[PDB]
Amino acid sequence: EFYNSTNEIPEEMLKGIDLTYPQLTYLPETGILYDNTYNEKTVPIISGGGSGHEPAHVGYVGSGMLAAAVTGPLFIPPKSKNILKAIRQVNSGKGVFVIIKNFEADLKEFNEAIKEARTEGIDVRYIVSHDDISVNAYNFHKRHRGVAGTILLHKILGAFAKEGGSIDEIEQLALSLSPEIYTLGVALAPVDEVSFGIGIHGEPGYRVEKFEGSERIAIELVNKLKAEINWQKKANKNYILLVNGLGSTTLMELYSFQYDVMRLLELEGLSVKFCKVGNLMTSCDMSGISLTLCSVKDPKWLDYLNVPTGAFAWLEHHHHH
Amino acid sequence: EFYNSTNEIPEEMLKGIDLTYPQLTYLPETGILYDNTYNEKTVPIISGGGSGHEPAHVGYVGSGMLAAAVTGPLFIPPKSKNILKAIRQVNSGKGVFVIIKNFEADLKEFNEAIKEARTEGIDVRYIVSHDDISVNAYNFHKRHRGVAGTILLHKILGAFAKEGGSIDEIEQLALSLSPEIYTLGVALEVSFGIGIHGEPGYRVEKFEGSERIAIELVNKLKAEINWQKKANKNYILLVNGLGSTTLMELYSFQYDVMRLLELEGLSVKFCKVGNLMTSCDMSGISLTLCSVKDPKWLDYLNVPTGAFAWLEHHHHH
Repeated sequence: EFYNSTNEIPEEMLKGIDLTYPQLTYLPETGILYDNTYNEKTVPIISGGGSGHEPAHVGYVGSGMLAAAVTGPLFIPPKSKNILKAIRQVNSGKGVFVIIKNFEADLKEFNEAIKEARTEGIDVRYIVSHDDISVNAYNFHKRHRGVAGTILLHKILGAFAKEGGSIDEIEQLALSLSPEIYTLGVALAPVDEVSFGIGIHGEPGYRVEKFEGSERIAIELVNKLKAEINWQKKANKNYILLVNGLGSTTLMELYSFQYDVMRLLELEGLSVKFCKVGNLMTSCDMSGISLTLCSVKDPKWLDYLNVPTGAFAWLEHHHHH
Repeated sequence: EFYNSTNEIPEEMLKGIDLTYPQLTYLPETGILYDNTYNEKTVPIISGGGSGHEPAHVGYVGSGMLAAAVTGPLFIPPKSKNILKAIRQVNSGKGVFVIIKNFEADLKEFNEAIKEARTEGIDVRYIVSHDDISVNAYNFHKRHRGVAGTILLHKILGAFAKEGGSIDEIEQLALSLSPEIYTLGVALEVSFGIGIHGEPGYRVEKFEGSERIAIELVNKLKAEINWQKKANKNYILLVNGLGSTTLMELYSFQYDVMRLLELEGLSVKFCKVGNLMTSCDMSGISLTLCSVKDPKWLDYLNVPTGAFAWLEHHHHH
């Protein structure tokens, strides 16, 4: 690799992002990247986590999405001191809402910062992203990590905030949305072998087999998602889909896979009302894909997904169409 | 790899892109992807080439950029019949402009279709992209392939077309822009000047950090551009990942490159970073520099498009 950020904030990367986008500024030595056009008129949403997953979360900072993201070393969450610094900065007395991915280390650092901010008079509220339905190789309980479906919280909560939602209303929206999101991934590795339900850090999949084409990979992931969501039994047939490359899978492979998945989900009697395809949350250079499904439980969520943002990894909107 | 499109149009990929994007339509079995929003009031620009370089050129189809792109099998240009299909469809008697990357096979196929269209009364004109300053590792003659800076042609000509540029004026602009564009890449041992299809670099050396890599690429770019001799110090920069290089590495590299360019006395006035034109899953980066020869070029770069790989614009700022 060209750079390695084991044990250090990726300072060069964050400075490069600042240099590229007029609307983003980075605070050196802190890992904090912020939307410099944010005017404090609406409730801010922030997030953060380890490097190694870009564009999560640096590519989701911008108008209509996150006001700031705090990035730590490779696969290590930011320190509570830098999280607290970011909370105080975006705060203006209207509350601050935090999205935290469900990892032990991330929980500890965010908890510590949020507790401290609240003692200072800041009304910080939070939701924990837990969409990963892969399972722990030891006892077969779901891992419940926060993975690529986290970005749907960034997008929907950011858009409702931008339209004027109060801190109380954003929390209630978060509590409704978060349970609806389900994500499952697969990786390839040479011996070629296919690991279904690979963890976001390479943890073992629930089943490994010889590669014999991607149609059967799509069938398996769809069948495993069906076992959790049970869409066969649910009246609302409308879904949001993400097809996410985990780092080294090509656009050709991602859109080919999207095609196979869409054909299967059509046969399941579902209507995919929104989809987004690309490297949305990676794991270094892993060769794999994850699929995220989320019920369109409120039709308004489609409006919130389609609205334009200033964040570099979500610049598209329905005025394109 | 989950799919392999050796020898065939990447039909599922194209169908998938179609399902994703309302403003894009794919024509089954042709490799033709088009902007279904295009209204024929302006001169259409089109391109194409083999699969394996995505988003070049499917990601650059949309309002303000290409009205269509024609994609062939892995590393094989589309057949002339499909190119000519595309030309006929975008045509409305206002001319049609084609951007062709400088590879022997692409030139044969596009030439066949262009001359055929011309004898059917279509005023088709073209420019050849040749920004690659890498060298054949024996003999060191420049290769002059069309590589990532091609997308500067798409964006500038597209935006000028969209603005109402005549076919005459677009060709003149294309002839002005094309010679300003210079691009060199590196793969990961480090191989400097790796070919776009994996051909050997001019020098292989041990990895000793990316600062020395930025220095070597900027030095080779300088040898061609000679920016120290020219009073206009304004440039456009692309930092392009060649397939499996991560965003962390690409923006880190941009940073190191911008540190050096500023010490050279240059003002980088527009920058774009990402997987802009790839080579399968190759681990590597290319840098493109282009003189802001005419200040209006920046307007053309900053204007909004509907193409999926180029959605940034100046209202974000």
